[PDB]
Amino acid sequence: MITIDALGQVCPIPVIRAKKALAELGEAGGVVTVLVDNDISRQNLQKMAEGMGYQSEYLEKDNGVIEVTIVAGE
Repeated sequence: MITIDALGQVCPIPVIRAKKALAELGEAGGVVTVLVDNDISRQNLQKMAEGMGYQSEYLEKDNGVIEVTIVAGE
C-alpha cells in the first residue's frame, strides 16, 4: 500500500500526487491513501478516482485530517 501525506498542499497537488501513484501501480493495482486537510481536495480526489474507474472511500479523522483511500486492486 502507499500513503501520500499531502497536508498543507493546495490543489491540484494532492490529486496529481495521487494520480501519479495510481498510474504507477501497473495492471496489478493496489491501494493509494492520501491525507488532505480540506473537503474540496477530498472531492477532487474522488472525482479523479471515479474518472479512472477506481473505488474510493474517505474518513474524516482527528485534527481535521481527511484520509481518502483509493483502490486499484490490492
